[PDB]
Amino acid sequence: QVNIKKKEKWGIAHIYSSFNNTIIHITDITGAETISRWSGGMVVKADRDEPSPYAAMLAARRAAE
RNA sequence: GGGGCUCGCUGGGGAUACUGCGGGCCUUGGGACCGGGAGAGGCCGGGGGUACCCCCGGGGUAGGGGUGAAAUCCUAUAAUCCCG
Repeated sequence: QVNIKKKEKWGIAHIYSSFNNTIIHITDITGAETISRWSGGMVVKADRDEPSPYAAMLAARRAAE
């Protein structure tokens, strides 16, 4: 780590929004580094719940840690 | 005895509105010109950006695709995704 002056980091979060699935994907402000990728069909077992809001909160909570 | 008759013909005289023809004359129609003017009219040359796809490098893992459910099919020499 080369000295940080601000002591705050920022991560732009791309949100790709389908009626077949939801994808949440937060990267660094450049976009050149992928911390974490989590979708709505690892959370669940079935295709119907692949989208919805409830996958699209839980997917966006695992990343967030 | 009187009339009409397909009734498609002819000769002579007469009228001159209309029509024909001939001549003359005029701008209401038409055409024509000049100047201002809008438009996804046509053609030609020039040039920019969107998004989709594709290909290459990096980053990043367990999926994705698809449906009412599914399967065939995409992806593990790495897909989707994100960055260049």
